[PDB]
Amino acid sequence: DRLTVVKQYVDNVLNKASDTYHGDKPSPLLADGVDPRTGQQLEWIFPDGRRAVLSNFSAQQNLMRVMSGLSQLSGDPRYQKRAEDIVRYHFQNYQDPSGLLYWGGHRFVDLKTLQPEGPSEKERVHELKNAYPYYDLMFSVDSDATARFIRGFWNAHVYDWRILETSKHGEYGKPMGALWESKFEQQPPFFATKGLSFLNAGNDLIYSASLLYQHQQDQGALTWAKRLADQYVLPRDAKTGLGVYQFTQALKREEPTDDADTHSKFGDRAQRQFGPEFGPAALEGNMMLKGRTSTLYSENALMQLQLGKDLGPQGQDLLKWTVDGLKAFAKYAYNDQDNTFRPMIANGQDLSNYTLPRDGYYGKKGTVLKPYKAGNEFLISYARAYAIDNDPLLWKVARGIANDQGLGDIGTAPGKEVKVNMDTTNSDPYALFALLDLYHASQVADYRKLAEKIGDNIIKTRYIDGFFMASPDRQYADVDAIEPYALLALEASLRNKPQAVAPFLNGAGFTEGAYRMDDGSARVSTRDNELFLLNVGEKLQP
Ligand SMILES: O=C(O)[C@H]1O[C@H](O[C@@H]2[C@H](O)[C@@H](O)[C@@H](O[C@@H]3[C@H](O)[C@@H](O)[C@@H](O[C@@H]4[C@H](O)[C@@H](O)[C@@H](O[C@@H]5[C@H](O)[C@@H](O)[C@H](O)O[C@@H]5C(=O)O)O[C@@H]4C(=O)O)O[C@@H]3C(=O)O)O[C@@H]2C(=O)O)[C@H](O)[C@@H](O)[C@H]1O
Repeated sequence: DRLTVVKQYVDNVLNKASDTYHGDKPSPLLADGVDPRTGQQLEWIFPDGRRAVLSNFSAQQNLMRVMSGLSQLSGDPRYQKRAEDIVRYHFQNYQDPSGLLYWGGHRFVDLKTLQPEGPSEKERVHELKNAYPYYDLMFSVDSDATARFIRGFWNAHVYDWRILETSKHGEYGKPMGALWESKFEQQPPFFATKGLSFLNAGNDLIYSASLLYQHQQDQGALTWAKRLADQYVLPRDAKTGLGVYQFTQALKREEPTDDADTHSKFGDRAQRQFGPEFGPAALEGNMMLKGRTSTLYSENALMQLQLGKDLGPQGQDLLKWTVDGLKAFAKYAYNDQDNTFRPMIANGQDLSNYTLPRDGYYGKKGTVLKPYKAGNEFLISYARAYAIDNDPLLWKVARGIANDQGLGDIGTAPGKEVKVNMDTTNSDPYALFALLDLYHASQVADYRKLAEKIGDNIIKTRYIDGFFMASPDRQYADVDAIEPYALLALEASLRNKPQAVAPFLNGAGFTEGAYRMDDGSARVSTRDNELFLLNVGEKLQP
């Protein structure tokens, strides 16, 4: 029984991931990772060998949504209460005077000492990339502290409000500037700036300001949310409609001397590595490569489709921008013969099977850029876009992904010649989410019946030792796993209470810094993502 499984799972998290380091006076905070076999919590190793237990609240915002949803569907308020208590504790102890939290890519809390940590000593800064925190919960606990965070986030990460120069990181302890009252002057596409306007952090700026508007009716927040979203639309290629991952280019401060030194101070990294053969259109924002296209055509799309709907009449432009881009990506990059996307430049250039002729930001010389399989995160974004605009081009991508993923044939159109694979072994929570989206818009029973099968596969093959794991051999389970989130969304659908579970935007957290190896050496740019990929007996490789 799915709801019973999720309740048992969250009970297990609150037992095994809890603060066991302060006797009978524990904090409410949780460890990000737990070995489900032993209960060992995942640790970060600092240069002197001190071990901290990783508690990064930005990497727990799927769990927070799971706990809220579990309380809604079960009627047991203890999970909502604990999620609220964790939020309250972070505002009480881990929010600096500027409003920023000790979370994100380069800050976390040590569950043993309850001190904020900074694992990247050259980077003791605030960083959110495709995080999408559960601000709805935070506002219900403390609306002023949540608003202070969102304003402080923009205050630290907007380097120049006149031109909307943004940055993926921000400093703590900054005084508040003019914020939404700042004067703005729109600049031409790909103006040169120091700050890096990557859309993974831009996603979090747009989303947070939109939630501040939703909760506090802050019209300045909404104006700048829409303006920042527009910054990623204005530079899109005039002919293809593709792009963009960023809307500025790196300000060239020094002449480069080595291809393999990719510091942004030497200028746009794509223009260095691709400029000689491809010309001026080779800019970082225009590189439609694996990963970048997930941030653009999945994470940004999920958030903007939901925001566009929420805004009603004044969200129509946002919906058009978002769907137009997904159409362009399908038209140029999708290969329906083998369910791949072509690596591309946004001017329409195909980079399939291109061999890199020099070292650079996008790979060593000799690297071959290959078409890459379209994963289930794109099944979600194409399903949701089709619900808004019933375009057969969008359906073709959804149908190709589902077929490639072993789900069968979702039909030539919703409900037309459906032949789904009810014996599928697929256990991907992303596929479950996408099938619920196809079902919600079409009301075709077979899509939810297939979603039930995926849910049963998730329980059968990923519910292991009381936790959810991507493989039975993984060393650590992630308490932010989205398997239980998909299961709750399925239960909410079956119970005719879809609003019981927060909309899935595919956010996640990460932690990055130097990590100490057993020989005492420093492994720079280590990520907790890497720790969660280890199997039993495996260690991080240099
Ligand atoms: O595998 C993937 O594709 C990867 O894609 C995303 O991540 C990419 C990239 O892979 C990440 O490494 C990261 O890169 C950022 C910059 O592009 C990179 O050059 C590096 O930048 C550092 C500093 O972070 C940056 O602030 C600049 O710093 C200046 C100076 O060098 C520094 O010493 C000084 O203190 O501050 C200066 C300044 O403020 O300008 O430039 C530095 C440099 O070396 O150039 O690191 C950046 C970073 O950590 O954000 O993010 C990329 C991204 O697209 O976000 C994806 O997020 C990954 O998950 C993965 O998929």
